[PDB]
Amino acid sequence: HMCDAFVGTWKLVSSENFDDYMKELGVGFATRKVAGMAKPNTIISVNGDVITLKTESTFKNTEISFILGQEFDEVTADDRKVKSTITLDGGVLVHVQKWDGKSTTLKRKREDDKLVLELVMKGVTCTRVYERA
Ligand SMILES: CCCCCCCCCCCCCC(=O)O
Repeated sequence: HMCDAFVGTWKLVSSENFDDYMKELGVGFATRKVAGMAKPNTIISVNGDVITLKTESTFKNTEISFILGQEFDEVTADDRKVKSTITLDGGVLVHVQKWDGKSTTLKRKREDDKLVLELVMKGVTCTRVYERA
C-alpha cells in the first residue's frame, strides 16, 4: 500500500537546473553534457517492505532497493559512494544521501498525474517532471 502512488514506469518530460545540480555534485563536463540531454525512465516497484527504484538511460542505468527508514550504501550514477536513507513523509518520498561531509536530497511527490522530483544540493534546486510511460 504505502508507495502505491509511486509504482509504475515513468519517463522524464521536463527538467530545470539539472546542470547546476550536477555541477554541485562534482560531475565533470563531459558527463554533464550527456546527462543533461538524457530522458531517463524511472521504474518503481514494491515487494512487501522493500521498494526498488530503477533509473534507465542510454548512457547509464542505476538501481536501488531499500526499506523505508533503513540506511543503505549506494553507488550513484556519477560514482559517488554514499550513505542513503529514504522515508515517506506526507506523500513525499525523501531520499537523503551523505558522503564526504556533504548532503543532497532527492524528493519525489505526486502532482496530479505527474511524478515530480526535486533535487537539492546547497543553493541549487532542480525540478524533474516525470509522466507515466
Ligand atoms: C541520467 C544520467 C545521470 C548521470 C550523472 C548525474 C547523476 C546525478 C545524480 C542522479 C540524479 C537523479 C536524476 C533523475 O532520476 O532524474
